[PDB]
Parts: sequence; structure tokens; C-alpha cells
Amino acid sequence: GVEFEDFCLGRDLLMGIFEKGWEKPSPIQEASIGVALTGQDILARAKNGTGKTGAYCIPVIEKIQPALKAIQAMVIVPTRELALQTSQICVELSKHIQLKVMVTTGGTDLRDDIMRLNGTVHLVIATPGRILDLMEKGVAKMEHCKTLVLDEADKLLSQDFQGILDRLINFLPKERQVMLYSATFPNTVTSFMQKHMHKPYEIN
Amino acid sequence: VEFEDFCLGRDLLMGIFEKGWEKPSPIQEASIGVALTGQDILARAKNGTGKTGAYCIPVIEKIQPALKAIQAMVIVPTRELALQTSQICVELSKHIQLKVMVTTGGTDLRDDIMRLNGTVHLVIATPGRILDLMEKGVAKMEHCKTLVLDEADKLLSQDFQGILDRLINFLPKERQVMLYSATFPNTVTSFMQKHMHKPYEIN
Repeated sequence: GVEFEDFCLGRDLLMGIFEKGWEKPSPIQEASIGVALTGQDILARAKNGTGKTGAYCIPVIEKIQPALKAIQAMVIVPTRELALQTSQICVELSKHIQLKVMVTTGGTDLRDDIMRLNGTVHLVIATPGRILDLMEKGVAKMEHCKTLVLDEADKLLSQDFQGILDRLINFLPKERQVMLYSATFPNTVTSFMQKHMHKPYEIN
Repeated sequence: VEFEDFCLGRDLLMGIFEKGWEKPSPIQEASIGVALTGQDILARAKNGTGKTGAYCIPVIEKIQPALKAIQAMVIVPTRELALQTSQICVELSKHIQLKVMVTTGGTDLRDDIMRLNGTVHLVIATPGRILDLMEKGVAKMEHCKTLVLDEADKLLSQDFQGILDRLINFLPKERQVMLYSATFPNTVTSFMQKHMHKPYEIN
């Protein structure tokens, strides 16, 4: 049976995993974590549960350098509810790392977010509209953001979002890892992945 | 850049050090991390003990010594390469309770049978001899989840009877295949198409 120690995670992260009660990796975690740690793009068909979240949160947190005071990874979700669920898991998993997590879902005085970004932020969890606004204003600087997670990609690429995911991803460095998770794969998703991703590892 | 940077146990790291391999060669840097994730691998590489180490290191890392069953197999075209490779595996695994067996021409089948009655974790084979032992039911492959084909172009060239093609159907259908070859003629790419799954390509 595959163990979390089999991935060679930092001890601080391992303690957060153990202390959250995750003794052994779930199927989607075992399927994805090892490849995700290599840096290869990831294309995963997954339903909108929460084992999905651990599957991408663990590798995202592992490769963040907390001594580097810059945004190094970003998770994009379609809703506030999902942003809060994902943020809770990241905060829990990174309990023993000095990792600064920022959540924004808009609906607030933009100065709340500007205030936070003037400080140290390692990991951004966001709905796409507000964080794109912060990127276009130059408040969220993306030079070091080498990892992007798109969670519920079919929703994020729907008509609702009016093409802003394409504007968002164009701010990221060209050398970067994209992890895409989605329940369905219509033309919006497949055309996006062909344009922006590089020979991703596919996961059923 | 360093062997320590890959996810390898201290026991194997010691065997790599005592072999005198200071840092991974470029084929090793490019291979080891992906190999450890379980992905099929397609690697263009010319001959050397560096490509040998590129597949021997992750193969050894993933063997569970407490499981007394064949867990990986390496196929090479000559007895002499099998002997060189098994010796490297024994040296790399000096600090691990790992049992390595060679199955090639030049040994009595009665000897192979008696050895396979004991514990064998890793087989280094030429194709004809191991296929014979698998057919006889003596080399039991239920747990052999990793197969390496070294110098595939030579393995698949004169295989007019389809030995390799028949051999691979004795392995678990859920399996990792690592293929290394200097050239990629029709026989090699046809094998890849038929038996491998979306392999990670290395040049």
C-alpha cells in the first residue's frame, strides 16, 4: 500500500497531513501526487468532491519555498464556497510551515486585498474575476507563480466567465505547471488545454 | 542535480554512493524522477552503465523486499549484458535484502528452477530463457509490475518468432514499461503502439 512518506514530502507538510487524520493517500492522491511533484502538467477528470482538493493541495504546498516572499502558486475555483473549502485544507496542511495563504472571492473593498498583497503571500486561492483585477492593477505580481491549479475547469471556461480565464493565465510565466481538474471536458476545456498546457499527464 | 534530490531510500542512496556514482548523468537526471512515478517511459539512449543506472535505481527503489515474489524484470539482448546488469543491481542493493537472479543461456534449467523455488525479487533476463521459464509455470509473474526493455531495437529486430511480443502478455496488464533504445525502427515503434500506454518521452 502506497504511503504518504513514499512521496518524500517535507516533514512539516507530512505532520500536517498526519495531524489532519489522513493516514494513507486516497485513489486520486495516489494517482496524481507523484507526477505532480515532477512538475509535469496534469489533466484530471474528477468529480466535485474533496479528495480532489487534497490531491492538488499537497503537491502545491510541497513545492512552495516559504523563505521566498512572493506568490508561488495559485488555485482558481469558480465559487466562494469552493474557495473557502480549498483554503481550509491548505491552511490545515500547512499548519507547520510558515506559509501565507490568501483567499479572495471579491465582493469586498478592493483595499482589503491590496493590503494583504503588500505583505507576504505564498499561495493565492481565488475566484478568477477578482484576482485578474488584482493582476491587471499590478498588485498581485505573478513573476514567481510557477504553479496554477484550475479546479472545475468546465465551469471556469463556461459562458458565465466571459473568457476571463484566458486573460488570467496570460499573466503567468511561460515556464509553469498547470494542473487542470474537471468533471466534464467539452470543447471549451479541450481547446483551452491544447492552447495553454504542455503534454499533460492524463488521469481518469 | 543530486541523487539525494530524487525520492530514494537511504539504503539505496548508500549503494549508489559506494558504487562511486557522484551525481546523476543527464539520462539519469531525466529518467529517475519520472520512472519513480510509475509512468511508461520511452527513452532514446546509447549504450552505457549510465542508462543502466537510470533504470536500475528506480527499479530497485520500488521493490518491496518483504514481498517474496518477482516484482520487476529487466530484459537485455545478451548473456554478457545480463551479467553486467545483475552485478550492478546487486552492488546498488548491497544494503537491501533484495534477491537478484539472472535467467539467460549458459545455465542449466534445473538450476534456474531451484533458484526460482526460493525468493527472487528481480529478474535480469534474455528473452528466450525467461519466456521458457514463464511458460513452464516456474517464474511466477503476478507481482511483476515493472518491465525494462534495454536496447529494444536489438531485442525487437531479430525477434521473428515474436518472443518479446509473447513474453509481455505474461506480465500483469496493469504494469509499467520502461523502454531504452539507440534507434527507433518500425519494430520498436510498433511494439510501443501495441503494448505501452502514453509513455513519457526522453531524448
